[PDB]
Amino acid sequence: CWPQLRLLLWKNLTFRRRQTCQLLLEVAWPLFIFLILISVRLSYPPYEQHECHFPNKAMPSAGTLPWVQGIICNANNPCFRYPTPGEAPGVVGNFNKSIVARLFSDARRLLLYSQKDTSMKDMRKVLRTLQQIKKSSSKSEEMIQLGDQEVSELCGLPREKLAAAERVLRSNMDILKPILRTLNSTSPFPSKELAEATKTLLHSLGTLAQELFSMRSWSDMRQEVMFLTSSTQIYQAVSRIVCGHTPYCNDLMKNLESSPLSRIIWKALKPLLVGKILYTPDTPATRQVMAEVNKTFQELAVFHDLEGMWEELSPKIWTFMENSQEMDLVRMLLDSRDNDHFWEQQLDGLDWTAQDIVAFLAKHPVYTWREAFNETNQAIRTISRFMECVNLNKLEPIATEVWLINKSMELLDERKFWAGIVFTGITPGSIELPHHVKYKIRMDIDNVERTNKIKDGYWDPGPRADPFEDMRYVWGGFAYLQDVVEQAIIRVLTGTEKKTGVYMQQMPYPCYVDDIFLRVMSRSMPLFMTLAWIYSVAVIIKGIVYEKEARLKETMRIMGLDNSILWFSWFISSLIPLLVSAGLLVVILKLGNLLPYSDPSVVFVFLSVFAVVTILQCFLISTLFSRANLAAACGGIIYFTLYLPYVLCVAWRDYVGFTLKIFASLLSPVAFGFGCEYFALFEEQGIGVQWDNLFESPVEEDGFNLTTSVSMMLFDTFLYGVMTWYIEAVFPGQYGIPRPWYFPCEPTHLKLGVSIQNLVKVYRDGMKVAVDGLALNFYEGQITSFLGHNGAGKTTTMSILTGLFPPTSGTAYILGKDIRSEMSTIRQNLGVCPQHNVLFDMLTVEEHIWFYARLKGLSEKHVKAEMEQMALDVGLPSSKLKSKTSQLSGGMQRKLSVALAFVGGSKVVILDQPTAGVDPYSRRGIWELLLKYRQGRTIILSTHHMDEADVLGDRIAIISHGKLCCVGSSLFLKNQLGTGYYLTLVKSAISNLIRKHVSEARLVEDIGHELTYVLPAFVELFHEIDDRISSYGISETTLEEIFLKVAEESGKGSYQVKGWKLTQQQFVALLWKRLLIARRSRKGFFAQIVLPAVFVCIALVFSLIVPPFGKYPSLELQPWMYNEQYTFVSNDAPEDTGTLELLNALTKDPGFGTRCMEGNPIPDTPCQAGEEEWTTAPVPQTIMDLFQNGNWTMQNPSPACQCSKMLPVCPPGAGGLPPPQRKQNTADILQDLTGRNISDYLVKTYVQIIAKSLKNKIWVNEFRYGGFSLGVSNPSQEVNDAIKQMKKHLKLAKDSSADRFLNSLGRFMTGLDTKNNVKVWFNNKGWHAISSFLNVINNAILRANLQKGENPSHYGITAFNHPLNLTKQQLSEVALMTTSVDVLVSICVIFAMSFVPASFVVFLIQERVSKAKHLQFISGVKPVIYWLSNFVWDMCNYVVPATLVIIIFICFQQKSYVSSTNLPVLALLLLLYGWSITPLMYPASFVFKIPSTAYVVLTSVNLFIGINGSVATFVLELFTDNKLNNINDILKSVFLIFPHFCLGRGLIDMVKNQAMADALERVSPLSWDLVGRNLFAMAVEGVVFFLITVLIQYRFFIDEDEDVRRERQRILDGGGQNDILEIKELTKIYRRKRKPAVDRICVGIPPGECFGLLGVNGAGKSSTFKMLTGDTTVTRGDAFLNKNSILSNIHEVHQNMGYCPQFDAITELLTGREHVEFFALLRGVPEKEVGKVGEWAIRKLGLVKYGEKYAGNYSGGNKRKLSTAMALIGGPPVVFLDQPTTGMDPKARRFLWNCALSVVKEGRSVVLTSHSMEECEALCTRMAIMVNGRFRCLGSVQHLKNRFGDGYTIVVRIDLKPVQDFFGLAFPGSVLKEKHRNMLQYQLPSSLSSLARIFSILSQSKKRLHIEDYSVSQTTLDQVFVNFAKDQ
Ligand SMILES: Nc1ncnc2c1ncn2[C@@H]1O[C@H](COP(=O)(O)OP(=O)(O)OP(=O)(O)O)[C@@H](O)[C@H]1O
Ligand SMILES: Nc1ncnc2c1ncn2[C@@H]1O[C@H](COP(=O)(O)OP(=O)(O)OP(=O)(O)O)[C@@H](O)[C@H]1O
Ligand SMILES: *[C@@H]1O[C@H](CO)[C@@H](O[C@@H]2O[C@H](CO)[C@@H](O)[C@H](O)[C@H]2NC(C)=O)[C@H](O)[C@H]1NC(C)=O
Ligand SMILES: *[C@@H]1O[C@H](CO)[C@@H](O)[C@H](O)[C@H]1NC(C)=O
Ligand SMILES: *[C@@H]1O[C@H](CO)[C@@H](O)[C@H](O)[C@H]1NC(C)=O
Ligand SMILES: [Mg+2]
Ligand SMILES: [Mg+2]
Repeated sequence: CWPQLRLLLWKNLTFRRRQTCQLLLEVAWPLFIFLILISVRLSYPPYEQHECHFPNKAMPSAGTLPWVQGIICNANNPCFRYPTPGEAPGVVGNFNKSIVARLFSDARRLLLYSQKDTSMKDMRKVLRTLQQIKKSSSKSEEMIQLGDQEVSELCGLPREKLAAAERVLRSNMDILKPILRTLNSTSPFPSKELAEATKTLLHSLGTLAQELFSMRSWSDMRQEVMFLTSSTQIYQAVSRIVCGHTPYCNDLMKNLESSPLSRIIWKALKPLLVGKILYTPDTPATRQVMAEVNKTFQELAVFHDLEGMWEELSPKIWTFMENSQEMDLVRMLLDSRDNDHFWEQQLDGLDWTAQDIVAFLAKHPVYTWREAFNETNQAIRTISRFMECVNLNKLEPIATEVWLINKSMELLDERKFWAGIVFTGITPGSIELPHHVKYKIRMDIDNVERTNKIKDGYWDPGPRADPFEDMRYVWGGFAYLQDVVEQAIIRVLTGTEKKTGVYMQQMPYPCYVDDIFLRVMSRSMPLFMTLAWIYSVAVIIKGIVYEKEARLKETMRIMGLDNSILWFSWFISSLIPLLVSAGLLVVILKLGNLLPYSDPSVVFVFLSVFAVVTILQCFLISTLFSRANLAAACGGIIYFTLYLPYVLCVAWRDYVGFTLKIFASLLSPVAFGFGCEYFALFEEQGIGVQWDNLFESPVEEDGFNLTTSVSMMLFDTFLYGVMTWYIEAVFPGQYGIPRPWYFPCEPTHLKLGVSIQNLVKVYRDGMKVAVDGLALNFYEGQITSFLGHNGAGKTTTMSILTGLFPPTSGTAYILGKDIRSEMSTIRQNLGVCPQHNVLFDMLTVEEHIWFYARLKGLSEKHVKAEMEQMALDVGLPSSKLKSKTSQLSGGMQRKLSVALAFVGGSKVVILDQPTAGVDPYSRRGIWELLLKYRQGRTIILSTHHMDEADVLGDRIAIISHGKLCCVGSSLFLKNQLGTGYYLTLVKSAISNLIRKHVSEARLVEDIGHELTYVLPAFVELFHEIDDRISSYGISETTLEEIFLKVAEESGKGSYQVKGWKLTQQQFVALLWKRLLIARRSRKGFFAQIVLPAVFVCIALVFSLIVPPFGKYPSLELQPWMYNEQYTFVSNDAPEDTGTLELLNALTKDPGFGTRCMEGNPIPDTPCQAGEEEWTTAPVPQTIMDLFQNGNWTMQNPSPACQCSKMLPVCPPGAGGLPPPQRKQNTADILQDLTGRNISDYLVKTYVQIIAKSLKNKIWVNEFRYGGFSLGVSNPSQEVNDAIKQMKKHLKLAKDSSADRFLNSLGRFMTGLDTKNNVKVWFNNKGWHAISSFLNVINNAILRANLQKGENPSHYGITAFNHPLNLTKQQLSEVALMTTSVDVLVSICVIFAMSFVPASFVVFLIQERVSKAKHLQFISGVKPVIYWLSNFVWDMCNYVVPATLVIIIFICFQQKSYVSSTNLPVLALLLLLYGWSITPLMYPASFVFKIPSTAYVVLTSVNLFIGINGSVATFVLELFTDNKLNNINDILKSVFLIFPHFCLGRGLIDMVKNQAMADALERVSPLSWDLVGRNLFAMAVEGVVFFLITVLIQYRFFIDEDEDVRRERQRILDGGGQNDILEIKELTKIYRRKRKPAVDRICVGIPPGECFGLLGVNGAGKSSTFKMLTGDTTVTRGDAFLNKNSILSNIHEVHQNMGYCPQFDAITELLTGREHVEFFALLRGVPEKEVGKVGEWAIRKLGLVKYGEKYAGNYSGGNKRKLSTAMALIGGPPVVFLDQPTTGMDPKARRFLWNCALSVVKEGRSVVLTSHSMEECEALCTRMAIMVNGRFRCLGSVQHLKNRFGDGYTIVVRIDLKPVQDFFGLAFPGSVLKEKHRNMLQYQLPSSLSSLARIFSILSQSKKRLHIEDYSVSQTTLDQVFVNFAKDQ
């Protein structure tokens, strides 16, 4: 078995060497997409994210002001890269740098000061004592005005001096009176107690001013609000303000919608000041809880009653600063001689001295108290208008739960609906509480995290720090409302007024690396791993079906090879390139940074196993079809439909078990997908497969792993091989036996080689009754001439004898072995040579013979000897051995096929038409070869040459219609049947003269100057014929007339339409032909048109079984959902103030939460009972590096580790100290973190635990989820007393403007300080961990707040998370899922609509390889009209499946495509895509010669380009934040050159528009930027491609013999004025040959003769015919046909030309009559006379029974009959017949001679080429023999027989030597030529005249010798042609 396998491998290697481009493309098909992937990966390296921490969010329980500050500041998770002080155990504030907190603290300080202030009383008593003791303290005009203007402290004396300078001293003495007062300067010096009173008042004023000027907050606030009121500086301004480093409010909300800030801030503030909450029936307990919640909310309502305060106290404070005597005396005390010194001493040298005070406070009419008052009034007005339409009344009582859902819907329709608290009360009664409050928080899913899943599925690095996607618990209002409700329940159950502060700190992440490309790989690996192998399966299936369809596989199996060796050879020849491609792919994945963590060896092994699976699936699929055109369309489609179950199981991901996964992967496109998924999951986790991750790949599952997938692929390969063998044995197709279903469950002295018994064959077309009964017996040492007419059952019988066609009845024993059972044993010793040349194209002749000789077991030297022997006996000139067989002619191919049937040891030879198109010269060599191998090879001759069958055939057999007619030797059928003397002489009176010399004379046939007479006396008759055209020859009942007698016993219109009428006629004829072709071919139509629609339907079905939505179960907010977790507790500042009690109540009998407390009110979670011990974990020998390196300060308490994998790696000791762990009876162990740095310890322990659990390959899950840190803050009664004293004083009242405002301010001030607080450290990886740990810490607070209870066990609160099931599922969830499924269905649509158009060229190839398209161009059909008809037909054949896909999309209700605005756009998009892709796939048949190969290539190229461009643009515009996508836009324009890219982009734009519309509900697709540009581009591309293919069809441009020399000179000097065909110096030089096949041909054919072009095989006749018709390009010379040149205008030459090519060019799906009618419609025959012309052309060449049968099922003679009939359509003046008699019975050639004679007599010409010399010697007028492209005779038949011959020729038949002795004795000179073992030939010329004399002497010596038959001819053409061929 090894030699045949190595021979087949050598053949495949030679085939791949001859076509290196195809092999390179097959290897690099995955390389293209993989290089694109690594290139787009190089632009996105793994981002090294630093180890950053997150700020702490403040809860409303810790204060509304810090709550708002935490909402605004850390709304984006800035990741400050360093541990913030909020994470420190001591300080928790982190907001002491903001000016708002400083302003509130200064307001509290001012309130306390006013509580302890007496300055008002001091100034009041000072005013009182000055009024009781002093009782007085409140030239004319020129002096009065001067005194009024100069009324100052010291200006009085200056004014007095200025007055006295111009007046008398009378105003001076009075000046002495005012000098003692000094403007109330020394007035306190007079009294005693008034001095002390003024001193105390001045001290109080100094302290008050010092406080007011050390506030220092309102100054910064004013500066910031004046600087803010554009660029990015406003962000920093508002950050410095709020942090550290009806239609009016609607308009404000609209301005905020423009987001001049972080959008997350607005997203979080939307449910705060717009949303509204609701609760259950009004239970008085629930009523009190809601009232406490309302109080907590209205704590922030200090700005509501602020306007009421500023609308009542503004006049009082305005008059207090304008005309109050107290402020006047303050101003007086502020300015004096020593008061300024006192103020400077009391100010301690601070800023804003007394001058600034008097400039700001004292102003009667640039900055004073007036501008400050206006500014604060404007600020109060702005604050009131901002807090005007805010709904602080968010509390609506509801009577039930269905009404709750209805009101929730109604409020969400108004876009104002916050969370809803649903209690579980049993009775609306005055009971306090059931001690176990179960409450649910129902809100919209857009603001609450999804509850269907509790984890992110597969583990991926990242702290989940997206403030909008995965942080919905902090901006949606869930955690805040949860904390508020918990605090309310705690206050109701206990009654304590103080509230423990609550903070939420997100756990930091240890400098992980985010790689979005890893996610892209995990999402698109099984998708991008499909097309690269779809191309491979298409190529492999196409090649296999083309090998087994062209009878190559069957011929090879007949030659001696079995099936298993061929299957192994195909497997190896498909695996080696696939192995190279897999190795290159592994190298690309390893070097391209795509799979850096996986071992390349494991990837290579996996890819090799997948390639084996792929090859066996290819074998299985190929064994299902028989035609390559159907397989080329079915293979990839089936391979892609079998992959859909993988996508189904991926979309399900639930309720699928191990056995279900096995059954889904039984087809095994799902095993490779699961393997790629596991590889991507291992890569995303930074592990890979280092030959040890096998057998364990569970994300969340039991057993399914990678080794399971490998074993399943092995089992699937075994099953595929078994099924392939079974199907190929049972259903092989049309070339099988086949095997049954229940498996394996008259020479009497010869060997009698082959014997048939009652052979019956029935074809399934019309039951095809052709072979009724055959009892033929073939012997060993005899050549049985299996003769028969066209369709008599010769080829069918010879195929039944082989393994080609199965017999319906009877049997056939070959060498004693049956064919129905022992077929392989017979084929092991069987040689065949069929009627059609079945041979490889890439292999040469010598390689062919070497292969077919080594296939039988001959040695290398023996094979070389056999090659040389065959090359010398067949007649090979030894120059075509190293040339490809595809370049050979018909004769050379036939000789090679005959030679390949005799090589090696084959005792049974079957030759069907061994001489078809072979010259009479090589026929002699074939005869010698058959005679040399006539010992025991059982040669079965089936030819149409009567001479060959009579010479070689020892026992001929003539049949008809399958029934046996006659069997026997030549003597038997010549003596039994009609015998006599047949006289044939070339040419009324002759009949009279032959009837007067002999008694019996009869005329039987007169066709082509033959005039054959039969004569059953003779010497005188021959003398009379001789002495009185010069061609006398008689014979004795040859085989021709015998066959004729056996067979006997068993027109161009009158209209000639032209112009538009002819154009329309040809168009309708082409459309009707295409319709007939599509009607009679339903399997191909279903596989190429309806199969993509079925594929789209199956894809939509698989995408329709997605899991249902709208189901959100109630998820409990408890941490007991993740099995293994690690909690930690931190006790900061243990001073027994408020922390130790909560710490004890947190780890006591009630436990961590409400899990097990007098029962388990949580489903399916039993808690452990007995565990209580504080045991420190065992620390290894690593305490020395920590003790000797002591003095570990709080900053960096453990040796930090660098971050260059995912997480850093460095030796143990990262945490530093193992804390004592203890199980708290809740299935989780807590660790005490007292006095430990929380952030660094947590980071280091996370790192070390991840490293330890990843080193063991355990699929690392989350380690910790939450922890608590209890601390204290660095009062209430004081500020309450301050508020009370402020209300009691200064005109106390009870209005709703001042008293309510003061009470609200006091409530706000007392709600900011916290005695103790708790920081909940939560990891955002858990989707519900923060809320659960909040509930846990609230339960702990409740347990610690109850006083003197019997037991704190039965106390507890539980929270449920039940999202709204109203209308939708989520935003991002659907935005990803629908996006993915739409991308999938768009890829499927691209696949389908790319599989369709590539078939349109297939038929075109079926017209271009053959001369069918050439014959259509010979008629009046122009290329433009033909291309237009093809375009219309393909447009219909494309809109049929387009309509099918549209109907499927309508029925599936895919709102993304068949919506009210996208359905017509989608239809137009599909129409334009087809209109643009059809003329793009049209210019592809001119380069390919195989229809299935071009089909596969075009389909693969289209799908690759389209899908790759679509997915590239998608991943570049969707998941890219860099500006590189901009370049992609330009690339779009470039990619606009591919229509598939335009279709994909249109689909993607429709999907994105629908997604944006749905997000808006949470634009027309005909715009320019949208699909409209794609439509315009498709239209332009269609027009341009149609023009391009039309231009392509127009080639972008629209010493010799005496007679030969005489004719050449006659043509040169003077042109013929009457000859139709005039050829001048015709020359043809093929490429890379340097030897012209035809050169220097100059002939003139008049319109009244018959021209014959004879020549040896390879002379240049077919090339000359192709140059005349226009198939090839003429190099030199010209050819005028009816005064029309070829290069000038070929249309006029074609309009008067009838071409009959050498090879049959007919449609396999059209009948003969339909062919004739079509070719008549093309040539201008009117429809009224089409039927008559068709009937005439049919009846003129027989075909009566075959007139209604398909031409593809015709016989060897019926095809030539149809070709000649089509050539005789239209009645052209010159009919070119190229081998029209090739394999036809004598009746067909007689009919053809009659047709040619009728054509010549009608006034036309016939350029005939044939290989039978009798034909051209009979009917042809002027003949020309060409050799190597040069003529030799160029004359008439009689002139040729006279100048190249003389005398007579004798053909005798018989034991051989006595005949030669007699011929040498009776004749002196007679050359013995063409000596055979059966016949002899002698020549007269060296003898005398009087042929009657030699006839008489041969008659007198016939009885003495053993001569069987004798014949005489007068210089026949056979010997002349043999001599001409032997010359050169
Ligand atoms: N694939 C087919 N489908 C239907 N009928 C067929 C098919 N192949 C052959 N036939 C029929 O079987 C009959 C047997 O014809 P056969 O093959 O003997 O012709 P032939 O002897 O090769 O002709 P020639 O002698 O001119 O070469 C024919 O009449 C033909 O119509
Ligand atoms: N496509 C081709 N490429 C290379 N050489 C070619 C090609 N076609 C024909 N030839 C050359 O032309 C020669 C045959 O010429 P042509 O086709 O005129 O003869 P033919 O009429 O087919 O012979 P026959 O009478 O045996 O059918 C061959 O020797 C071959 O080398
Ligand atoms: C719950 O609190 C809101 C304010 O947060 C209270 O609404 C106040 O009273 C009436 C409406 O009831 C309005 O005129 C006031 O302007 C509201 N604000 C203030 C600051 O008074 C509401 O009354 C409270 N609910 C109950 C039952 O008292
Ligand atoms: C605010 O916190 C800081 C800590 O950064 C502290 O130094 C400062 O004293 C605090 N201010 C107070 C307590 O008023
Ligand atoms: C949502 O769930 C409630 C359960 O009380 C049900 O009454 C309602 O019909 C559901 N909504 C939809 C749209 O099914
Ligand atoms: Mg045949
Ligand atoms: Mg030829």
